[PDB]
Amino acid sequence: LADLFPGFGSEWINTSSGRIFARVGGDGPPLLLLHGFPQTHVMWHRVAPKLAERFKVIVADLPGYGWSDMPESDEQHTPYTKRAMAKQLIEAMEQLGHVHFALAGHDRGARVSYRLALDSPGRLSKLAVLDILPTYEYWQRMNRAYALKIYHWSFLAQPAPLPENLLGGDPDFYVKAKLASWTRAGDLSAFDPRAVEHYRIAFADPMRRHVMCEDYRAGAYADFEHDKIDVEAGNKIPVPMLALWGASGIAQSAATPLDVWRKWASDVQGAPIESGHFLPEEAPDQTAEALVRFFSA
Amino acid sequence: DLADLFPGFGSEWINTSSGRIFARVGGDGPPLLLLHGFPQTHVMWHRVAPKLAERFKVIVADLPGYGWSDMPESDEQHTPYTKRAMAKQLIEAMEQLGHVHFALAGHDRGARVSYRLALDSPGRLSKLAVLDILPTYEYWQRMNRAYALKIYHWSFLAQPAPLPENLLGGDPDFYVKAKLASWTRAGDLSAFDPRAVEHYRIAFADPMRRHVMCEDYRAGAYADFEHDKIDVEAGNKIPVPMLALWGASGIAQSAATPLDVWRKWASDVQGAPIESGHFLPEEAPDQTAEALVRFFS
Repeated sequence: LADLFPGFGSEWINTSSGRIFARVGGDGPPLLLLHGFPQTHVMWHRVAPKLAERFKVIVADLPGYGWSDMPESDEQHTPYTKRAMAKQLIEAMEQLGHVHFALAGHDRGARVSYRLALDSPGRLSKLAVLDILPTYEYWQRMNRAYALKIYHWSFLAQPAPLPENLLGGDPDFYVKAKLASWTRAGDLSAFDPRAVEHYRIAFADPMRRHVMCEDYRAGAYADFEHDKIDVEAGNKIPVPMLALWGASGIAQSAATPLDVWRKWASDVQGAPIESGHFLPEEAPDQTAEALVRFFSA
Repeated sequence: DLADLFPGFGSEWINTSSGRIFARVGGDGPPLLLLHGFPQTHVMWHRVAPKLAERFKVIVADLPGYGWSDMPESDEQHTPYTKRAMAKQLIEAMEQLGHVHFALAGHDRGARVSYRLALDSPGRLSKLAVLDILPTYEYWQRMNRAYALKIYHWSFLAQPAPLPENLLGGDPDFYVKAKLASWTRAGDLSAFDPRAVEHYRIAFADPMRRHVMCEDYRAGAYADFEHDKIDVEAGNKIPVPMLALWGASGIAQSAATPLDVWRKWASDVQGAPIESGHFLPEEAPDQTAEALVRFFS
């Protein structure tokens, strides 16, 4: 596998829930970058160098993803709930001396991020979420059109071992199918092939695949329940937040993203990026410029 | 090695303009067409058909594309697998036997053919029974988190080829057994005759058959929904006396009973819950057989 972060160090951060792998580079204020599915920390490889010019950039594999350890799940998928992932990444950041840091997350990592901001807002200076709406919102907007577009939300949430067994016959196909279908082009051209190989290799591990399903099971159940409580209780993220989404990404299908996020956060700025779902890879300059601008204010 | 579960039934290959329909035919009396659904074949009727064949000419048909029926070439609209087209093909099939007016009981996908047949061509039907379905439109219209997780396959199998086909290729024996198992009251395969399971398993073992099933569900998400919506919007009701049976467990029984929903679609509908999961004729054969006999007589 390629080193896609020349000059970045590599850290295995112990937490109570397992080691978090991260690439670490730059200097300045700490900025944690979290990837989503079916990716690893390397998805940040085109924007992290630009962020590293101004921030101490920590590009972490989510708990259970990439080279991070896989906490054994349970019937409630607890370690793969965004609440648990956020606590675990808070612990990891603490291990590095970062008790207050900026956070940008993409996809699942963005869900960890806004859950972290709801549970532990004191930990965050600024939060950026890329191409997501809160999990609750996706579920509450899950009509026929949306059920078809993000079928995987319900497919991967099926009880084990059903998605695992189906994924295992040809894992390469599925990871590549998901990378391609959520891009603007609908193919792999936006991805550095070396990055694709990272994603495919992670996806090749049955245990990694199971973790992704656990993440999605959490997504369907506990994560939804957690969000539901906050939305019903009128709890908004108090952390200044940037919501970026791809003009042809997943978030914008369910709804107008800024309107949704203004319901969830008291200080939200939003901007679309002409991109599919994979903003930092489909639109690295634009994404990085948006993140740099936002985190630098 | 495929057991004959209809001793005394003949086996008919019925030619239609879209290909052959395979049917077991037994009994004597008014014609009654029994249509299975997914992921089964006509043999699902093996426990109730002999009781019906005491009073009716029972035609136990493989749906177009299913079982031993020929598989019409699909198209970008999945036309041959729309319930409208399947109805039309089964009407042609019944006409080959000289049955222009017949009773119809359908389960699952077959019940969707059946009520569509009833909407498009109600003069072909003396009486209609639908087992453990609501109209396709109602499924999609009530689409929410709970139903998306429960009937996830409605959106999964409707994904563009070859995504479901490839995934189903991952473990087809597991998938079909998981679907049969998970939709019963028991949660396992114990309600099924093992020899029937072998039929379902072998049909499901054929990639082309699996592709047809996906074509069926793609129709179910697109054209079938559009056809139902037209009837809802035009207020078109089924004028055929109809019996709606559903499993107290399984795919419908929620807030309003299936009967309440069906009453919006049918002018003359009676309904009863059967102590069953989804697979009424196999989980609850005597009760199913009794209700059908009583209704069709």
